[PDB]
Parts: sequence; structure tokens; C-alpha cells
Amino acid sequence: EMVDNLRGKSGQGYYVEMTVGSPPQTLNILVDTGSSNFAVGAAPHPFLHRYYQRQLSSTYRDLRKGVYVPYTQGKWEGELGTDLVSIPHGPQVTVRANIAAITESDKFFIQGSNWEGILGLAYAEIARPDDSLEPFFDSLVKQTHVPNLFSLQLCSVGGSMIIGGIDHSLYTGSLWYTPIRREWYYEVIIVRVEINGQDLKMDCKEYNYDKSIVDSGTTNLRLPKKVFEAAVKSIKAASSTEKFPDGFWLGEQLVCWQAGTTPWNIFPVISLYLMGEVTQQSFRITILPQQYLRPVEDVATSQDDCYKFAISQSSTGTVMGAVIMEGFYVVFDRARKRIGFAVSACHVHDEFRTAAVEGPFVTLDMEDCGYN
Ligand SMILES: CCCCCS(=O)(=O)c1cccc(C(=O)N[C@@H](Cc2ccccc2)[C@H](O)CN[C@@H](C)C(=O)NC2CCCCC2)c1
Repeated sequence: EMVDNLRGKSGQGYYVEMTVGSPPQTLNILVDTGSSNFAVGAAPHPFLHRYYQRQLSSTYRDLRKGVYVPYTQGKWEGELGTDLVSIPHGPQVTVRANIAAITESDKFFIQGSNWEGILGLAYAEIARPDDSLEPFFDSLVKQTHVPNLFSLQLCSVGGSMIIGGIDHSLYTGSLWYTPIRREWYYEVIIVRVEINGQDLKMDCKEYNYDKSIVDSGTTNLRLPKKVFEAAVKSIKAASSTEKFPDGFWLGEQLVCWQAGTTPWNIFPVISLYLMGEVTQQSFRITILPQQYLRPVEDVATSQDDCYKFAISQSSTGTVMGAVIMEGFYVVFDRARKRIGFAVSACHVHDEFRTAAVEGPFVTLDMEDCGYN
């Protein structure tokens, strides 16, 4: 009953229905493995269809403490409190959890996105104001018998968040696991990067400067400057049969082709090799251009199919965002401190190429690829 419990619009996040308060107030909540605060609009905003009304909830408790949260994109401030929370299309339980009532925000809420709040599913260590503010999923596990694990299948868009388990109907082939290096973000280690089978030939610590995270709340694949520049150079070379403006590669400008004629074949596959659970072993996940060229829906341009380049530069480490997670089933195995990847039942791919998760691979170089 949890399958297909996510919705979204491309590039605007995936959200699950939740209720807060007594009696329950229904809100759509963005699922974010890249943060650890549960926060909801709690005052009028031009882009909010509805918001949390604390005065109507008998079970609301004010914590008399403000909080401020800056993201890569956007920021908000609010008042901390606790209240009862449920997930209608998740486990059938009710938990009391911390909630940040957003009273002011800047470039956070998105016009027409259909969500009114955000569920930070990462660890207390990056919670604001500090790590003593217990994250929602921690409260969920403490207060119920739900297993300490959840999985995400991100595919108008939809998908599934399976809480407490793994649904075999959502993937094919094998699940490969990479260790969670540190429990704050869902931090992982990338050991090798190839573009159309060609190694970028970098010291592997560069791939994880200064960290690499799995982040459902970030749209793009974000790469450290040095890695980004090398990637773009190789993708340009592979697709050189056509030339695009530098603004396209900066992720700022659209590229369009006549409807139905996108030249997928001139764009390379990208392989990210992730540290395995055994010494010097790895597996790779392979991303097709259908993933890193993000379609931008606009009726005005609909004579064409237009895309944004959904790989962009980072100064804060690698971010494996939605572009990467789409077409994979991703298991956040908190209990065993590992992340699993498998090919998703909802894959794009064409008649020539298919996204993959495969291994094992062995590395002779004994260097630790972690930055710290
Ligand atoms: C021209 C290129 C544009 C690229 C846009 S893009 O793809 O980066 C990009 C595109 C869309 C969103 C974001 C983005 O910052 N995502 C937020 C959540 C969010 C979701 C929806 C709207 C606004 C925000 C994550 O939480 C980001 N996760 C960590 C990286 C993070 O910043 N964690 C915080 C650490 C400090 C405490 C709070 C959590 C980035």
C-alpha cells in the first residue's frame, strides 16, 4: 500500500502525503535525504496552497525556540515545536515529532510544486539548530516497531518511499551496497568515474572533495570543480558532432531539438564506481543521457523537446541528486550503515543502452578515496 505513494513535478522534488496535528491536517511533504529537519509552511505564502495551522491542533507543543535552515537552494526560518504526525500511505502509525513551523522563507517554496513542507531524512548531526533536535525518522523508529531502514524509487512524476523495508517489485537484478562512511549526510565514497568507458584518471580523493552524499532533495548531479571540468571536457568530446553554447554546459540554458529527434546516441554514459563492502572492491552505477539531460516542460516550446544539462559544479563535494537516483531503487539501510542500489522497475533507456548497477570490480591502488 506504500507503492506509488510519491508524486512530483520534474526538477521540483518528490513529495509524500503526511498529516500533522490533531485533528490531522493534510500536507504534501518533499522527501529529502539531504537534510535532517522536518519543516512545514505555517503561514501564508504566495506559492502555498495550504499551511500548518498550529492554533487548530490540540496536540501542538511550542518549544519556544527559533530555527534557521539554509540549503544550497533557498532558506527558511521558523519556530520549533512538536506535534503528532502520520503518513496515510506509509506505515499505519502516529508519532510525536519535532516540527519547524516556517514563518519566513526565501527562494524555498516553488510556484506550482504541490508541496508545502520538507522531510529531512538524514541524521541528527546536520539538524538545525544542533544535533539534539531529533529527526523525524529517528522518532519514528524509537516510537514504533518500524525497522530502521527506508528505500526510495524515484521515477508529473511519481515513485515510492517504502518505510521499514524493501519491495522486490520495485527493482530487477541484484542490490549492491556501499558503506555509509559517516552518519550525518548519507555520505558515500566514489572510487572511480568513467565517461563512455574512459577513466577520468584523477586521484580518487578528488571525487569526494570534500564529501559525497546521496541527496533526493537536490535535482542535479553536482561534482567538485576539478571533477566537473574533466567530466564536461569528456562529454563535449563525445558529443562533438554537435556544438552547444557554453551556457548550456553551465546548466543555465536550454538545448532543444525538434520533438522526438533528440540525438541520445551522441551523448556518453557516465559510470560512478562506489566503494564496496569488501576491501578494494567496488560496483558501478551507470547513468544514461536520458537521466542527466533533464526535460523542461513548457507548452511555449513544445514544438521541440528541450533540456537542461543536469550536471553542475559544486564547491561542497559531490551530490548524487534526483537525476542519479531516478531509474535506481535506493535502499537507505540505516541499521547496517549502508546504501543499496539496484536497477529500478521504472527505467528510461532506449533500444541500445540500459542504466545498470553491476560488479564486482577490483582496484589495485590501495589509496583511501575518502577526503578526510
Ligand atoms: C545552475 C545550477 C542549479 C543547481 C540547483 S541544484 O541541483 O543544486 C538543487 C536543486 C533543487 C534543490 C536543491 C537543494 O538545495 N536541496 C535541498 C532541499 C530543497 C528542496 C526543494 C527546494 C529547496 C531546497 C537539500 O537539502 C540540499 N541538501 C544538502 C546539499 C544541503 O544543502 N543540506 C543542508 C546542510 C545545512 C543544514 C540544512 C541542510 C539543490
